[PDB]
Parts: sequence; structure tokens; C-alpha cells
Amino acid sequence: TFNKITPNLAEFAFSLYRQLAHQSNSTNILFSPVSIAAAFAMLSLGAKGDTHDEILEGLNFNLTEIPEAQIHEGFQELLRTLNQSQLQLTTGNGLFLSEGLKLVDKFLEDVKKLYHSEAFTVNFGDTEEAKKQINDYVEKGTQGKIVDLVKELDRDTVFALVNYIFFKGKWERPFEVKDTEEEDFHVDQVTTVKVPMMKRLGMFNIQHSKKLSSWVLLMKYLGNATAIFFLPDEGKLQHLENELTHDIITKFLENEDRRSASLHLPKLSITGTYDLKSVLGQLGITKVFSNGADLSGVTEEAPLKLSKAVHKAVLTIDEKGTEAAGAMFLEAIPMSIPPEVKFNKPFVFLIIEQNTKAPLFMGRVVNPTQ
Repeated sequence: TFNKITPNLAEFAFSLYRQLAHQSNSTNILFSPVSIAAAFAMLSLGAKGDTHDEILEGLNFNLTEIPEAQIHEGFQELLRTLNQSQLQLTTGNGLFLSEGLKLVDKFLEDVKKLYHSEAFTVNFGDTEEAKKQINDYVEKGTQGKIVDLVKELDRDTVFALVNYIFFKGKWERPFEVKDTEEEDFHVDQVTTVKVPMMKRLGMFNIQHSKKLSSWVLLMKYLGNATAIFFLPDEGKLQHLENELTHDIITKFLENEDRRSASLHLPKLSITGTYDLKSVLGQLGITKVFSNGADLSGVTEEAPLKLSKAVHKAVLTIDEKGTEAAGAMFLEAIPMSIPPEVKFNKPFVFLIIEQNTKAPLFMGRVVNPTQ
């Protein structure tokens, strides 16, 4: 029912998330476990030795157990599913290599075949123009959604990696725009701010979890994906974050039971931008960014390290995700008081690709206006 690497990606998702959440309980979090992991597993094709092994271990692959071919086969199938589609996910990874380097052909080939990805040569002698060309690539690829991604380069940069994802999904069962109104969002136990709040009375895949002390909502998107939202009980955000597991999430995803509920969900447009050298360094991925990097799969003659690595994720949630008329359907709603479930205080979510079950996004909203 799942890709061989899905459990690893879930662990990586939680490792990275918990790292961000450990530092700050006031920040929104948004990133793609999948896009980041695929960017580094792609990179590992050009790496050898400890350089190579740290990357894959830092992505939660135990190399004593999982053969490398299974890793790359895993990613190749997952990325194929994302490029095939009503989902209209946009994800891209660009490698930007000094045009003075003699590049190994097999690497350029592998980056194409396995990772459906792009390698470019640039003149890092002109720092500003290199930055422009990198940022124009990302801008072009996001049809303008992501601008000025890279703000600066080290003067000694010879290799940069930029990884982006943008998604605005379309609910299978959408909200009515007429019902969206400004509501309070409880940023803390004594403070609110106003946000646009969508609402619907409907038959939802929704339940309360005593294990997680949270409400758990699953909503399907058109195309191959599902959003799962977790609404912690009062004072239980940290508990929620600590108790998530792959096996718990999998059991939610397996449940198809629906019950009536009055759902309030904010209309969101949120982003996360991360320096991957910093964030993956804390996960143990260090050598590839250091002078001792073994990237002889990329270039044989010359020293090479990854100078710059950036991720940016953008997610939009709204009523429909499209101007198009939806498929018409009727839900039978019982004559009984539905629970009111309001995503009007900090919550956690994941977005899951349905064929593979892989975690396309993981995030937290603590303030929709940050």
C-alpha cells in the first residue's frame, strides 16, 4: 500500500519538525519532507564515503538495513507520481555548479533519470549575476510565486542547491465562499487576532484522539493527496507534537468513517524558508558542506563542497482552489447536533500523497497572519 521509503520520510519529517519546534513555540512551520529528502538523496549520487553516508543517514535511512538502490528507486517512483495530474503541485530542485568545473557525465545523467531534475552551470565569479540567475530559475519555475529566494552567496561559492515547493489544492468537497467570515484566532490563551475563517456543515472524516489529546481531521484533495489536521486540546500542543508517529498517522489514513460536524478552517497562505546547511547540519548532515566533502561523483579533479542550500515551501488553503464549477454531490446530514470543530488556535498538519503515502508537507500554524 506504500512506497518502501515512506516510513523513512515520515521519520525525517518528524526529525526536522521537532528540531524547528524545539527552538520556538511561536513560529509557523512549513516544509516538504519529500522535496528536501529527494534533493539530498539526489545529491548523494555525486558523493562518496562518509560524505555520502551522513546524507542518507541524516534523512533517516539506516544503511545497514535498506539497500541504496531501494532508496533511489523509491524516490524515482514518488517523484514520477508528482509530475505525472489534478494536484498541480509545483516542486523543483536546481543544482548550480561553477562553470569552471569538469562535471562527471553520469551524475548529470542520474540527476535527470532518477530525480527528474535540473543541473546548471553558472559563473560564480559574478556573485550578483549568479544570484539573479538562481532566483530567476525559481521565480520562473513558480510562475512568479517565489521571488528573491536567495539573498546572498558566500564569495567562495562554487555549488548551490535551491529546492522549492508550491501547492494550492482543490478540495474534493469544497467550502462555499459565501460562508467565509472573519473570526478570532487564539494565538495564546488570552489573545486573539482576526482571520478569514471558512466553514461548512458536512460529513467529515473527523474524530477525537485521546492518545494525541487532539481532534483529527482528514480532507481529500482532487488529485492524489490528503490533508490531515491535528487540533490539540487546551495546553496539549507540545504533547501532540511529541506523540505523533507513523503508525498513528497510518491508522487515521486507513479510517474512512465520516460523521457530521460544523467545521471552521482558516483560509491560509503560508510559507517556510530554511537554510538547509543550518537545519540539516543539526540533523548530522555536515561533511557535504565542509571543505572535506567527497563530491568526486560530481567532479573528479577539483575540490568541491556544497556552499549554499535553501528550501522554500508555500501552501495556500482556500475554499475551492479553483474558479471551475465542482462535481455536484449531496451529503446526507443527520438531524442531530454536530460537534463544532474550530481550527482557531495553533494546529499541526501534514499533507500526504495518496499512492505512496509519503509526506509532501508538514507544518504548524500558530498565527495565520505571521
